[PDB]
Amino acid sequence: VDIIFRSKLPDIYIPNHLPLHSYCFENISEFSSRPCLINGANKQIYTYADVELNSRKVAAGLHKQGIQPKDTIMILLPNSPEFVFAFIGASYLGAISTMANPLFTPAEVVKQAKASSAKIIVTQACHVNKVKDYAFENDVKIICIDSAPEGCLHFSVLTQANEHDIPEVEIQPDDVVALPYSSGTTGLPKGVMLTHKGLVTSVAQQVDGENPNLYIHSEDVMLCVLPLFHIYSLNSVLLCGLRVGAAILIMQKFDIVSFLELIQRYKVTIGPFVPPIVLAIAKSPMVDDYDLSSVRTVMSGAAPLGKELEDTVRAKFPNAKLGQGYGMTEAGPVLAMCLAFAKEPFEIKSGACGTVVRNAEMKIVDPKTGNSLPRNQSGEICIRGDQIMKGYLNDPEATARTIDKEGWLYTGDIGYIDDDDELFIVDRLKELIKYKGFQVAPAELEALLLNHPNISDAAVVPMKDEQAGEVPVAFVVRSNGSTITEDEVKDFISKQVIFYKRIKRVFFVDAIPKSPSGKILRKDLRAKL
Ligand SMILES: COC1=CC(/C=C/C(=O)OP(=O)(O)OC[C@H]2O[C@@H](n3cnc4c(N)ncnc43)[C@H](O)[C@@H]2O)=CCC1=O
Repeated sequence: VDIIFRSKLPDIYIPNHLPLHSYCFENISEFSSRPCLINGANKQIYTYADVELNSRKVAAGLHKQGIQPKDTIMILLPNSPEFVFAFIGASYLGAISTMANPLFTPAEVVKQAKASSAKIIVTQACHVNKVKDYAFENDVKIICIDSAPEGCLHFSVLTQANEHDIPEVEIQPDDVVALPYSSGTTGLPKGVMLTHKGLVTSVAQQVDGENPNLYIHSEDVMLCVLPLFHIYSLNSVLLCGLRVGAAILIMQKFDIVSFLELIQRYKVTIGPFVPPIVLAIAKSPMVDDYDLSSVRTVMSGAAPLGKELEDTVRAKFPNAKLGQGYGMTEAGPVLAMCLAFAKEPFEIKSGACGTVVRNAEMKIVDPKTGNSLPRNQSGEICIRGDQIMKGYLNDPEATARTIDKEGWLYTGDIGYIDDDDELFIVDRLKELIKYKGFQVAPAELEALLLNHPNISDAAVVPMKDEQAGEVPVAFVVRSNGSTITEDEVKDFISKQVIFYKRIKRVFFVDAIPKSPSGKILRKDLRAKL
């Protein structure tokens, strides 16, 4: 029998039959006039009423541009009001948003645009060159938020539209609404189909209930420095923030001065961070010149924090509950959330990544045997519930390998649950690398390396790094007669990928350590490092 773990919080009613917009704005009449988005770039503020209305106008605009239910748009933007209006606008149409880093190479963007079948790309003028040729050849519309080059439209063509021109649509709970890309537990980035039902469930698991797991309310100011094109910010900052009527303070990029100035000046109360931000707070000499006493909740996720740094950063935020959460794109994303964040808080231990969310089930499985494990025994973390993905777009094989027929998602993370129902992550079984919380899929990098005519074999694995948590390093087997150097390998990769995917070290070997069956012994390579 599977040994099943659940939250210390009771299950709640979740209205996951509601479309995401209908759910997120369900209580909007209670905070219509309250600030919703604050753009750190220009200090422009949109109220809840403004955001709902602009989203509805954009929906009508998108429909006029040809977006039908189940069509997809690509958002290729930094954190911005336009990101939000495009995402929620598509939701109103029963359509799908795929989201991508605007700093991706042209090849990276176009690959995602093709895989997702994006009909419209929403971007900035400076990035039009990345997609222009592709878009022209395939009649994909380009909409720019600042200025529109030839063959492009301005975003105002969407906001000029009449909100009463949203077509009648029957959106189903299992309809897809968000399509972030993720490599999962092996291989290349794949399209994660997140549904109305799934996202409503995940948001509710965090912020709903008499005692919510993550207590946020309409007088909070939540910093949105994490990128909305990644699932952490999209779900736990934007969608959760909207649900409870909180103000969301948008930053386009991390800048330590801007970060501190904004926290102090806007009296930020919720700080959704990642470990490298926590590291910057612990290291920077200017932090002591700032008043950060407004912050009541500091969250870290996406990568391990580690007891030491966690304990330390409580000093810089004297009034804050500090804790970790644990997410994975395929999981909706939140698997576990710190119960110190609850309206009626629980005791926690440093180094834990939370307690499994309510209205969900977790098990811990020995990778060697397939047997479920009891408390205080490490194995592969698995979760099930209505919050998880529908599956991978056009990839039933990858879906079948990732979620079993009993509904269990296998995370590829190794951890244990203690006597207090706190989850601790101790290792990663899957090949995924995390650079500052960003996904780096070794399979992508290995594919590039293998296609170099002077490389015979390659393996990319994480190396521990203070600043980034992990950096990608490559083990390379040179082809016969090859003289390719570490720098030449690095440059070859550097010219083809976004900065965070860059190989930081190259180690040249006679053979890649492989199992008898020829699978890369990634754990062995990690051990060598
Ligand atoms: C504050 O808590 C929250 C966290 C997240 C994390 C999302 C994420 O990272 O997804 P993805 O890019 O697919 O990568 C998923 C993989 O990242 C690792 N990871 C994640 N959180 C941790 C952690 N606290 N400790 C150690 N490792 C971790 C782990 O390997 C996981 O499978 C979302 C929302 C949220 O509220």
